[PDB]
Amino acid sequence: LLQYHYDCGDFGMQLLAYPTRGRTVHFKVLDEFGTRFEVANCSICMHWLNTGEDGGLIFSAGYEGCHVLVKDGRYVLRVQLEEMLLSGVVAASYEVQMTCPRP
Amino acid sequence: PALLQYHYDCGDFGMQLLAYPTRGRTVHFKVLDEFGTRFEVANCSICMHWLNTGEDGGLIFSAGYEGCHVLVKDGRYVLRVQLEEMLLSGVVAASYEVQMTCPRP
Ligand SMILES: *[C@@H]1O[C@H](CO)[C@@H](O)[C@H](O)[C@H]1NC(C)=O
Ligand SMILES: *[C@@H]1O[C@H](CO)[C@@H](O)[C@H](O)[C@H]1NC(C)=O
Ligand SMILES: [Zn+2]
Ligand SMILES: [Zn+2]
Ligand SMILES: [Zn+2]
Ligand SMILES: [Zn+2]
Ligand SMILES: [Zn+2]
Ligand SMILES: [Zn+2]
Ligand SMILES: [Zn+2]
Ligand SMILES: [Zn+2]
Ligand SMILES: [Zn+2]
Repeated sequence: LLQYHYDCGDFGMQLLAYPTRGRTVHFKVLDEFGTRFEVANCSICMHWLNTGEDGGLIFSAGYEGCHVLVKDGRYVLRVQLEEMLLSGVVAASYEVQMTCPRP
Repeated sequence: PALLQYHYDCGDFGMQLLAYPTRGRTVHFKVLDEFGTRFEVANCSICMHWLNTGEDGGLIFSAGYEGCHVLVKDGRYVLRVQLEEMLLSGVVAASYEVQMTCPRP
């Protein structure tokens, strides 16, 4: 159902999500112990949430952020997407693993 | 007519971006990341960027060198900023892109 796409850059990674009409998405970052971290506007962790000129939600994460790990020579970040109805119910949950090369 | 006067200064722990809008206009600052995303600037002490209006009409955007949007490129702190010259109604009269590099090349 949910459409999403992520890009690797030089200093960070970007995840674009386009939820169904009249739905919304909740972002949580996952550490290796399953904790879910809410993304906030002003924080030390070098991750952000924004809404584009279209209905899409942009998640930015710097490679040197909090929960970005190095595993087998690649930056890896796990993010959970909560597609949600206007009543507040979770319609679906998606887990995405963002992999990006590194020296 | 896009004649906004602005300049940036490099300091010891951060840099300052000064804009002097004319005719009762104001400026909103947005940081640009490498993916073209725009982050509007609000007071955030943990990200080390602040907004001020001097005793004169100038609008000040301060950014600490170790702030979260700030990158190191060729041994220099680099921040790419969009200036939105705005009327008090909220409309953007003009947009300027400035790349703040410190220390100066
Ligand atoms: C950041 O703040 C803006 C307005 O200041 C708000 O619209 C947005 O939802 C906030 N982002 C969050 C809470 O993740
Ligand atoms: C924002 O931060 C600056 C610098 O610390 C301060 O002068 C100002 O009062 C703060 N609040 C605003 C602009 O609302
Ligand atoms: Zn892409
Ligand atoms: Zn591609
Ligand atoms: Zn939630
Ligand atoms: Zn993070
Ligand atoms: Zn100056
Ligand atoms: Zn000094
Ligand atoms: Zn604005
Ligand atoms: Zn910020
Ligand atoms: Zn704008």
